[PDB]
Amino acid sequence: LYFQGTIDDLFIFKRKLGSGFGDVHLVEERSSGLERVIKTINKDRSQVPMEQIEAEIEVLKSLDHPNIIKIFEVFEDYHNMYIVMETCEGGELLERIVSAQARGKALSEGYVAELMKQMMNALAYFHSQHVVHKDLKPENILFQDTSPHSPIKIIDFGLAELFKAAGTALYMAPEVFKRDVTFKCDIWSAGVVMYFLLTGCLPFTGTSLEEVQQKATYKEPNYAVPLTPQAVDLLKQMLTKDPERRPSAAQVLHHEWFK
Amino acid sequence: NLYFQGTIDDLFIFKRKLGSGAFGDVHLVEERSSGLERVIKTINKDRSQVPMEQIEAEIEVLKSLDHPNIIKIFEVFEDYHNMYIVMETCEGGELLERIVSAQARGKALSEGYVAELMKQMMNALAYFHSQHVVHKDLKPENILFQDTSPHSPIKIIDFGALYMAPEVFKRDVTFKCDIWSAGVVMYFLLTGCLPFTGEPNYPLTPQAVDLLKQMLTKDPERRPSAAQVLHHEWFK
Amino acid sequence: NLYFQGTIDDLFIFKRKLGSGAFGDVHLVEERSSGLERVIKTINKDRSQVPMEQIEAEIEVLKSLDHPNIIKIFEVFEDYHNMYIVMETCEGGELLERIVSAQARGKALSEGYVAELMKQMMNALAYFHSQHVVHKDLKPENILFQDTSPHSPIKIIDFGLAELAGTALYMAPEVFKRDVTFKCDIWSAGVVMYFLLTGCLPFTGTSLEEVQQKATYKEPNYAVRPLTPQAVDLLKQMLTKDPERRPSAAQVLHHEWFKQ
Amino acid sequence: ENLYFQGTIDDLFIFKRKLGSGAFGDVHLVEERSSGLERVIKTINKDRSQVPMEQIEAEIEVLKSLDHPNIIKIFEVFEDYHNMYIVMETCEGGELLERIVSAQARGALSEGYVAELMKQMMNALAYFHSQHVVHKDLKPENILFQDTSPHSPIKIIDFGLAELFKAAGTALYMAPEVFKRDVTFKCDIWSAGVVMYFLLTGCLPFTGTSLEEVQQKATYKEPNYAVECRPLTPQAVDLLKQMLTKDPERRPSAAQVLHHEWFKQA
Amino acid sequence: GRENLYFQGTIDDLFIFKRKLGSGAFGDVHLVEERSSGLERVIKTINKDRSQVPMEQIEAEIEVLKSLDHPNIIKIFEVFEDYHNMYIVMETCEGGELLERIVSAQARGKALSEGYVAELMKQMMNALAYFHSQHVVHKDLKPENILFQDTSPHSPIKIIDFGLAELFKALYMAPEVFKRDVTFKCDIWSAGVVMYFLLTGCLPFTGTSLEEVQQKATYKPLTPQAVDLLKQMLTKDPERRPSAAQVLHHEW
Amino acid sequence: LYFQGTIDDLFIFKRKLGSGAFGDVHLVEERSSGLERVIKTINKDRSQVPMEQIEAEIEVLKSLDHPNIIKIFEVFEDYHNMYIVMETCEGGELLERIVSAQARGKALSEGYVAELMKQMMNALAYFHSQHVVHKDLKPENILFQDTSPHSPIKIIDFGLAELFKAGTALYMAPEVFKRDVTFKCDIWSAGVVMYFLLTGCLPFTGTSLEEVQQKATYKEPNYAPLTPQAVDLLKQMLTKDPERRPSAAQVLHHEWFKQA
Ligand SMILES: Nc1ncnc2c1ncn2[C@@H]1O[C@@H](COP(=O)(O)OP(=O)(O)NP(=O)(O)O)[C@@H](O)[C@H]1O
Ligand SMILES: Nc1ncnc2c1ncn2[C@@H]1O[C@@H](COP(=O)(O)OP(=O)(O)NP(=O)(O)O)[C@@H](O)[C@H]1O
Ligand SMILES: Nc1ncnc2c1ncn2[C@@H]1O[C@@H](COP(=O)(O)OP(=O)(O)NP(=O)(O)O)[C@@H](O)[C@H]1O
Ligand SMILES: Nc1ncnc2c1ncn2[C@@H]1O[C@@H](COP(=O)(O)OP(=O)(O)NP(=O)(O)O)[C@@H](O)[C@H]1O
Ligand SMILES: Nc1ncnc2c1ncn2[C@@H]1O[C@@H](COP(=O)(O)OP(=O)(O)NP(=O)(O)O)[C@@H](O)[C@H]1O
Ligand SMILES: Nc1ncnc2c1ncn2[C@@H]1O[C@@H](COP(=O)(O)OP(=O)(O)NP(=O)(O)O)[C@@H](O)[C@H]1O
Ligand SMILES: [Ca+2]
Ligand SMILES: [Ca+2]
Ligand SMILES: [Ca+2]
Ligand SMILES: [Mg+2]
Ligand SMILES: [Mg+2]
Ligand SMILES: [Mg+2]
Ligand SMILES: [Mg+2]
Ligand SMILES: [Mg+2]
Ligand SMILES: [Mg+2]
Repeated sequence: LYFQGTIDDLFIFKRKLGSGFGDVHLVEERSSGLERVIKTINKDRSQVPMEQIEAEIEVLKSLDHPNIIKIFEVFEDYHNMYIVMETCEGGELLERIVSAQARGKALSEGYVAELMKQMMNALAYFHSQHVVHKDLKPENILFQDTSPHSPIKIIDFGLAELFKAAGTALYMAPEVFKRDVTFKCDIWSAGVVMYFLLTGCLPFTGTSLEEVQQKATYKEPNYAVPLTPQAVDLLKQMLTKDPERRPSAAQVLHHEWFK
Repeated sequence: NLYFQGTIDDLFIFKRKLGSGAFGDVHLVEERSSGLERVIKTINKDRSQVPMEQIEAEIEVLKSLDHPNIIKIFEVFEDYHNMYIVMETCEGGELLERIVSAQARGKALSEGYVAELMKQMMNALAYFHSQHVVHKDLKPENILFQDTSPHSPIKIIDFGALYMAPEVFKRDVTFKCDIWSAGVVMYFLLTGCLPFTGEPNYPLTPQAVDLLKQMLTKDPERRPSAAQVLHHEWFK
Repeated sequence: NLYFQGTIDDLFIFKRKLGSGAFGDVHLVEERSSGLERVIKTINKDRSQVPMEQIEAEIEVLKSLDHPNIIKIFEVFEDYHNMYIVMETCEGGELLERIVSAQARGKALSEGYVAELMKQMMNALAYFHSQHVVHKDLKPENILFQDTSPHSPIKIIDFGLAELAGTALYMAPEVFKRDVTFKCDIWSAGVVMYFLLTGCLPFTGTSLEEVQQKATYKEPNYAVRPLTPQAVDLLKQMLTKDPERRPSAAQVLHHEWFKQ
Repeated sequence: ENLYFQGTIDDLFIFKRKLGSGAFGDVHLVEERSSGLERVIKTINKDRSQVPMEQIEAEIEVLKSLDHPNIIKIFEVFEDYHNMYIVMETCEGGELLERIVSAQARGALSEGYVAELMKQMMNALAYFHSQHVVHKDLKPENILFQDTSPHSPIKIIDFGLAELFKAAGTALYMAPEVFKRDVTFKCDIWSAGVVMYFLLTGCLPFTGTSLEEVQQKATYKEPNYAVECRPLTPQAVDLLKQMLTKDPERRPSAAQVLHHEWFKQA
Repeated sequence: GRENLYFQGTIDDLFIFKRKLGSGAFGDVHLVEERSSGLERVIKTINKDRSQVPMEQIEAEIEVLKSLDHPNIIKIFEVFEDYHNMYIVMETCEGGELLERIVSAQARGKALSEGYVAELMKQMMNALAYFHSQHVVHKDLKPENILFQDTSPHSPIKIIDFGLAELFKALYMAPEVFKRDVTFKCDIWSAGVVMYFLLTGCLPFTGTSLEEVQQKATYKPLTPQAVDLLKQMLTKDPERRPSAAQVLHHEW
Repeated sequence: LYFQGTIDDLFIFKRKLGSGAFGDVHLVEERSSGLERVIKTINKDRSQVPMEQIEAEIEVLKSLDHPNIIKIFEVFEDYHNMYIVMETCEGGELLERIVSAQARGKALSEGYVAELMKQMMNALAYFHSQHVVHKDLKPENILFQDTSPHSPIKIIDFGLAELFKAGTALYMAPEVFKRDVTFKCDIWSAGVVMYFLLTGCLPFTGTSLEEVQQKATYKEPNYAPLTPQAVDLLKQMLTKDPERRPSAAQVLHHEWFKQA
């Protein structure tokens, strides 16, 4: 199906939200006047054939879940692809964590449990659809609105391996460093988010990429510097260095901590 | 040109067939993204007698028609077999149904009511003429009410023998052709019947019968433009 | 009082003339600030035959009429030339069309349906009579439907302003003698009711004199279109020649007819 | 685990206007005091119950579960001591009959237009038959338009409750076998057939001065096709004959009707 | 079953329970979606097995709370009830707790305007004057029990969480409350404590124990006329403490 | 054009948002529509110039139609006051975004500031072409439409101070002190805002008005983690000589907007 015109005739590109590989834009649809977000994928950097990319995006679009970002339409011209998505208005999960440490307080186990409930439900769903996110972190989790009880929405599903420092590895499972990419790395990254939400600290910090990865590979994270036992138990489960013994998304949901 | 990942059925839910023309269907549709109601005129490329370039350029200009009394064309899509014109929904519907209504109910339409409808029609005509477009096929069934309200605006649809000017039979199709057709519409709206059935028999006010003679003047060259028609005293 | 920096044109976009009376014209408008549709009654102050203070007073009372069956007036503006009454818009249209359409289809309006209309009408009357307003010109052309649904509520429009056949078919006998009281509205409503249920006006003639004298002395035909005895009773009550003995709107509402 | 609202229906709903008095109880235009969204409520008196109230709730729950663009949406059902209140969406169209009568006045509804209504109708029937529901009372007065647009979709209302609660118009649409108390999903096909006939001809296929006259005509008489179906295509008449087949066993299902050539023609 | 209106189905047929917002002393609080409208609501579940009083008094007390129709009180639409629970269905607030704006201010380093706190106190005192004329004592006025309707800087407030603790089973407690004297004046005291907190960023009677705060509350940069109102509202004897309508008439 | 009642007949005054030298600001509900608005009340008695000049400056402000300028719907007037009726912004002042960043010790990215500056300079280009000098640009006179991170900005509070009757001095161009007021002073103020947004500091601080003036007139700001191109634009926008200071349209063409 071809459209008579270009993206500019379909959308008013209002502002650049970011860039990677390709820009992210706040957008208005010309026909309905409805606000959207467009992620532009420059097909230039495609170091893998577009057939495996067209398919991988096709399945991300099929992801229908209240805590996964909604993609409406995917458009393509000669140079680049345009992923048209719903707009989130409540900012990144990172802002809620940063505002917590700045205000000199903590996030409740109850509030965090509820947030993890939405997150793991999303992970359970897209893992069923055989998707691995590969880049889960607070800046890739958005609030739909600005209310305290705003639901969560996972964005920026990882496609980087198909386009080829210290801060990047902070959420990376130890096995990923050996190029073993499995859905179980999502569980690890989710667990790091959880640790971060509950303590205000990251479990494996460092001045370099190597420090982070060696620390995450061999050291158990500090638990002392104020969590409940059932919270720690689930964390110790989600942060098991060995992917084989790390639980799936469905089994995390069945933990005592969500009670 | 821009490619979409999927088909016309991936963008639209086709609800009901409103009609079938000589070169395609007209459907009530729902846009899946927004849940918004549109109508799609499907054009069968098979029935094209002229290279696609000419038919494509003719449509793109129509898409550009932005006037409160012309149908809004939102977007146009294409596959191997069809073109798809996505337009706004009118809930009125046909102006014909207003004539047929008064026709059966005895009384005729107010001169003041018809004056307002002609004003909208001519304002629309003057606009698309300045954009270098001839409609070719104006008739009460190609004019829709936007809603079910008694005071609803009209919207001209279906841009392309009872409404045909004498010039058109000799292949002389020009911007004046629409004026004749509109003059025939105005006659039908005021009298209750068509002017040339099978020179016209005429009751109406003096200032009104003067306009019908002007608009339905048999020579295209002497026929007034829509812009000058709107300057007539019958509107005042 | 307040002044606006501009004109009614800076404030409203006049879309279409809906009609034209003796006092002025009626327009479908759009408010520039909201894009919201209104209808404006323009009143040419030239045609005032009474001091303009009394006209401002009546219109002010009309604006305060807040009821689900009386047209809502939002604001009144005025030029050196005109008064501008800013009203909500009905998608309607007139009640007359509902009657006319029934004659064409040959299908008489059910009492159950007319009961509901009369219930809304009489409620509106009970309310605006409560506020010392006499409409003076009730008839099917002056009652609009809010929307196009079979069950649309009604809105009474065009409260009378005679301070600046046809209407005569709905006129109370005592109005011809220049006795205007809230009772004349009850009469008009009765004529509406009769018209609704029978598809006929009760007092018909070829002259204004013929109509007036029939209204004053003739008893209407109650057997045309079979009416229930309770409907007939109420009609007779509402169409009683003597205003002093004609019931109030509040009283009409308590009739046994509105129980079926 | 019975749930109760603290108050009465009157605390929950303002009753604005009586729409009418149905075969089982009144119908009202209604406003929710909370929202305050418009609804219509059907009030059925439990006095009239012919079966245990537990069983009526079960059968009403099945009707509530019916989710289709051409089936009236029931939001909630409440009860007090005397009444059951069915809370449903408001249609603004209103009755299919009104459109038939208007065509009879103007001179009749075109085959193309009626083809689209029947599509929506039979789709709805295929759906609710698959949910094991028999309507039993299909007729133009029991089919509503959502709005007054020429192209408004329809909504089937007033599903029959005759076996739950204790007319002359319904007789005109009633299949031969239901007179003999054999009531299956095929009786809805007949009724839809009678509606189709009426939409296309402006005439009912079977008329009489008495109930018995109507019954026997429906049972044995072939409709006056030659006189009444003059403007109709042969494939339309073929489908009418199929839907108005006397023996229900040979009558087609809603699914099969939907495969008829008439729908594929125009 | 107390002659209430019967619903065909359960609370799950009416509502999608989306998110748990908190766990109270005798029930939960949920973010909820009404199935029929798709409208968002908040439900307070009350566990009936936790009551220490006949269920009639509970229903009657919630009844008048439901009758509270004011721009600065939380709107209750309906109350439902099964065998185990009551479900208080209320409107959704989206701006968070008043406590947030106080915690956020002291962290940034600045203090809130007199003008801002006055307008907020005006909305609050208007709400009290209203529900006092309806013979309701809140009993638990505090920054976490006052929400902003929306997230705008000029958002109105809604009072939530009217006290009900006594029917079941210190910083804002009036002195007479420690001695079982529960009166509408105690809301006035609480309101005064919130105001002091809004204007200073400190709680007027701060301690680390009940007996520590109870004794200090019993005997212990803001403009003069602001302190004048604070002193009136924080009068130890409820008899000499002004009403809500009286506080409104203050020059501040 | 005259309105029937008074200002309280068409607006409900909900909340007082602030107070100025020549009036107040209120959050308001419109009675007809129920729509939220903001009303700026101008006290007429506090005027220093003829009333006609104020009427006229306000008129052209209302003509300002731009996605990044506060929309004025209408202006009303009684004997005591003028009433500017505006759209509502929900996102708070821009100053709050800067104050919040200093509290988190973090810095507003150049990419975020570039977009913000793009919108602002676009608004400046527009209203400068309409012969309007704002005269009082600063982060408290820039509001966010909504509370979302990516909310557009709306400039409010176009200066009128010299038509009536230090911290505004912090954004005041050197030539404004010498009573030379042109569109160039807006560029300076826009530069000061950009400086504030990028560094978390104001370029010229003073314990008194005299210190701020002299610093702004003769002293260079401390430019030392900004990119060379940011410093280049700041230096240009903060050029002492207005003659050599770039226009808003010129500023839009700068390289800094291209890279971020
Ligand atoms: N659907 C959306 N709705 C609202 N905001 C969004 C949406 N998607 C992304 N954003 C925001 O826009 C983003 C801009 O930067 P970002 O998305 O990090 O760049 P990127 O293209 O992911 N490259 P990198 O930084 O290498 O990951 C973040 O600020 C998101 O919060
Ligand atoms: N934009 C629109 N909104 C609503 N209805 C429309 C629109 N465009 C067309 N229609 C309706 O759909 C049409 C059906 O097809 P159309 O061909 O236009 O009519 P027709 O009587 O079939 N004439 P033809 O097909 O040329 O013989 C008419 O019923 C119109 O009223
Ligand atoms: N609020 C309204 N909404 C929609 N239509 C309206 C409204 N008020 C009036 N109208 C219509 O406009 C009217 C035109 O005037 P009409 O009443 O026909 O002539 P008149 O009564 O003799 N004198 P006047 O109406 O005062 O000009 C009728 O068409 C009404 O149906
Ligand atoms: N969901 C709905 N929305 C709108 N209207 C409805 C709805 N359900 C029913 N109605 C209307 O209310 C019905 C009233 O039932 P009906 O059996 O006609 O009562 P009645 O007054 O006895 N009429 P009749 O039987 O002709 O004498 C019909 O008029 C429907 O058009
Ligand atoms: N109407 C409402 N809209 C939005 N949020 C609400 C509403 N009512 C309550 N909340 C939030 O839900 C609450 C969670 O429960 P909370 O009020 O903290 O405990 P509680 O149930 O009152 N008992 P306690 O723990 O003793 O305070 C707080 O987060 C409120 O901000
Ligand atoms: N259109 C608007 N929408 C939302 N808030 C607004 C709007 N206009 C002004 N405000 C707010 O109201 C203001 C309070 O008054 P303020 O703007 O300080 O008065 P002023 O006219 O600037 N006089 P001064 O501050 O003494 O120079 C600020 O808090 C703004 O954030
Ligand atoms: Ca689209
Ligand atoms: Ca207004
Ligand atoms: Ca409800
Ligand atoms: Mg990202
Ligand atoms: Mg056509
Ligand atoms: Mg009139
Ligand atoms: Mg029925
Ligand atoms: Mg609480
Ligand atoms: Mg200011």
